[PDB]
Amino acid sequence: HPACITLPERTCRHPLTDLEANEQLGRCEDSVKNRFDRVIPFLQVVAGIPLGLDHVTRVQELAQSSLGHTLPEELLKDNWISGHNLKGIFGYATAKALTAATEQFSRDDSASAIGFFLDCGFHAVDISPCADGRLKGLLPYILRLPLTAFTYRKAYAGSMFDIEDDLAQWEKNELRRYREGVPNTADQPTRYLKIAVYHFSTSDPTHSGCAAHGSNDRAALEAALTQLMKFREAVENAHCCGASIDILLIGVDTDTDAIRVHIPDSKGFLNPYRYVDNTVTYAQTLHLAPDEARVIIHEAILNANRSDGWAKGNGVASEGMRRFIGQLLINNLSQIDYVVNRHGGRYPPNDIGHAERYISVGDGFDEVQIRNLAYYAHLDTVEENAIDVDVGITIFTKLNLSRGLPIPIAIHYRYDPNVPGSRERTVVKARRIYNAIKERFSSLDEQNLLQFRLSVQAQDIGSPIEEVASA
Amino acid sequence: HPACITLPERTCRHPLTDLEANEQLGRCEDSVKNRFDRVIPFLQVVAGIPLGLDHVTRVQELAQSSLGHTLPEELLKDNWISGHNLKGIFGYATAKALTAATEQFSRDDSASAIGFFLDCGFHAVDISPCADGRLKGLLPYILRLPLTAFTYRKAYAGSMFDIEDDLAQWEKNELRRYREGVPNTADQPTRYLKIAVYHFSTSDPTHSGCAAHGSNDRAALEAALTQLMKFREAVENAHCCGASIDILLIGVDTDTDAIRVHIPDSKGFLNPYRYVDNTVTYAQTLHLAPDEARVIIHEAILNANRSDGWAKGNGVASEGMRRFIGQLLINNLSQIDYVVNRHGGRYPPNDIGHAERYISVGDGFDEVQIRNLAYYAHLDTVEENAIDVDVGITIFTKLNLSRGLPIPIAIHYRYDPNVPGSRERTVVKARRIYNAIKERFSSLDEQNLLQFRLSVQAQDIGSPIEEVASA
Ligand SMILES: [Zn+2]
Ligand SMILES: [Zn+2]
Ligand SMILES: [Zn+2]
Ligand SMILES: [Zn+2]
Repeated sequence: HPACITLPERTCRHPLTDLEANEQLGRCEDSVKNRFDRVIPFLQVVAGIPLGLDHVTRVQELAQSSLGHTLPEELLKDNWISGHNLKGIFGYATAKALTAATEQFSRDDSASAIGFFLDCGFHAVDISPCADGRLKGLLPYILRLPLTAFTYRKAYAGSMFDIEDDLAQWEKNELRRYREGVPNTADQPTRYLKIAVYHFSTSDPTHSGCAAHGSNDRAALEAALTQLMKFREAVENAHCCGASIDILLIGVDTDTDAIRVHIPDSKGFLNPYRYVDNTVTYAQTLHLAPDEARVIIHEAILNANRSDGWAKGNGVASEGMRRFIGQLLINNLSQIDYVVNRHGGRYPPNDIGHAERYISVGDGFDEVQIRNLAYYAHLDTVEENAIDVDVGITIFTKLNLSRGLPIPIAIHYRYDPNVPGSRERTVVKARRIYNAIKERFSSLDEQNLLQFRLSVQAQDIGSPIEEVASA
Repeated sequence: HPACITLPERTCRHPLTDLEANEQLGRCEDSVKNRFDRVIPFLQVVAGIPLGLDHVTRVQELAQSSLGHTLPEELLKDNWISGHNLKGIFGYATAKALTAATEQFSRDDSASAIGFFLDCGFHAVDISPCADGRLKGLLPYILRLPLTAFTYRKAYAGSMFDIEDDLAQWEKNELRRYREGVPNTADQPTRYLKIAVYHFSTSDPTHSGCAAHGSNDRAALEAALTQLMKFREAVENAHCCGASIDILLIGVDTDTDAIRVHIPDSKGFLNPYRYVDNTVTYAQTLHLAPDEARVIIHEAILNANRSDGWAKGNGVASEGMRRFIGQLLINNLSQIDYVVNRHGGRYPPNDIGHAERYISVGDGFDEVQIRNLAYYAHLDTVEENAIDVDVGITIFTKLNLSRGLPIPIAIHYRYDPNVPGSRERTVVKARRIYNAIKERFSSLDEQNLLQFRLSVQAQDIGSPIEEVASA
């Protein structure tokens, strides 16, 4: 094991691990995944019920006791040709599992978390990981970054984030600084921070890596880094008077959830060979007092910046950037422990690759950001992001269709309840996505192999999720 | 005739008509339309040439003498079964007519024009007419508004413009005022102006009106007015601290190109029954001296604000708004004369309804904004604007397909040459539109009945148009 040397015969507990958070995060992961996974054994039972004799009450009762809810009668009308509506019941029960999980974990830290970004020199934190379900837990698990109005997470196949869209967000955010002074006034020396996250598997590099880059780790890193550079060039060249941003590249080993963070130089440039590997930091501080362990991490970040040769930079990163990076590394130590303590090593064989329960498209769920729960593609149209959609369907062809299960798809968007007509335009959008995915995969749709749930939610964190009909 | 009382026995010449402009606009209209229309008689000749006997040089010589260009040899290989490549030749020659017309009319007034907007209290002028080809000449003909960096024209079926897109433009413009002070500094009391344009036919109201609104003039007006109000509500409620815009509604009689302008009140609200009709203004000032004619117009606008009852407003429009409106009315007088002088009354029967030569989608052409030349739909995706594309195809089914002619479609976008990667993102977009229209009308495409041309052009006015291959 690359972080916990003594495994399997002795388990590591890191002195910087937040134990209560790891408990809460574990309860959340098991409970949520259970809600989805228990649908499958339930369907097997339904499938064995004899056709031809009434079994409505029998099915409704089993649903109540197995899933904790009833089913609508019209899904319990067998069709004379194909029998039980297993596809329809799967889609319904899966939508209910999502409702229950988001209601249960719906959510002070708010202002303290933005205060921390501000102090590090950032007025926004915009993060783009790969769409792969094993980065779905990126914010609450891998990085332990609290949800705030200025923390974005927009996932794309291969981390290939939308440059024009990100430019538009930069513009909106900067205008708000000028007009309202939120989260700070425009005279303050802060920058918009864009983070890209690439991933790899250390136990199965050539098969379990980023498939968008052919499981070539070098190509995945370089694509993510090139996208960051291209976004910086857009902001700098599209706007006069020294417009700029900060960039950060993070790599994730999906086997252990450990990060490696690429350290910028004093000019904000990144290098593929200049980084702190948290697996080595974990091992180097495992036997230290908490305060000493923090000093080592602070020193490891600085040491990365004194590098010459291949890793040579123009000086050290700003103090705020180095503080920010130290906190990510510190948080991530808890996550390395999380996996170690739950699995006695790396994630088990059934959780090393893709094991997503649904595809999420749109703005994503704040409430259920859990590893391998969902493949998440941020998009406003299928037309502009067709590849991200095609990659999720490919993944779900192996996961679900290979075993006769439909692909469940959650379409979800945020709106502004203070803006007249915002809710309606968002609903119209949600319904365009639905029709556009149906038209793109029309034979899958004809077989009832695509099961959709549309929803909308006010932009404030903690707002109720509002389900909307497909028409 | 509603403006020139003495027709047909005597023709009016208004003392405020700009004769040199009318001549140049007429030369432009006849020359451009000729380039396109002469393709058809040419194809008839090609169609009558015997198959089986070499006629390559014969076709190349006829093309040179009729069209002023040659044809590629591969278009002149008849296919063994269906003979001459008439659909391919049509598409090619039509794309060359577009190239020739935009090169010929490619373009001091610049700064003077923005100075006039500013003086009237506007830092941007953003205009959304209906996609209908008979509004295509709106800017250089109907309103005589010069092309500037802050003059937008974005056409939609029924004038139903994109509110979110317009919000984003407002944000970008406003940021530029704060950061660069272009076209003015943010402390200046100016506003973003949004204009919506509805249209109707006085000689055939129930058939030749806006089809998006069932040729119901009241519905067309009300929809355009509601969209303006909804855009105003978006800017006001999406942003703190007194964010606001100005709005203006303009009706056009497509038979004569005369406008009716709805006068705002002192709070900026519009009323369907409070307007100055330029047809009545033309008749009332026809026999006056220029200066007296201008006083009548200034007085007509003020008199509309005197209105009680149905047309009651809270006060008079701002002095800058009234000056702006007066200039539009003054300019439009020239256009009323243009039609009268060319046609001896209203447009002739063949030019009363739809007579478009191509469909334009994307950002539109600055250089060929001529009535009934093109149906124009502003869009970044087909998905989001499917109805605008469908309406153009419906129109061209009658115009072109009914006579065995393909529908020519020009896909055109602007990019920023100072932004690294902007050109390539814009080309990728152009190619998405191409494939998305092909897939939406796949049987038309199978029959070679959709002929496309893609192009891209740096954002500065006067930049060369760069054609781009469909793949
Ligand atoms: Zn059954
Ligand atoms: Zn990936
Ligand atoms: Zn031939
Ligand atoms: Zn219309």
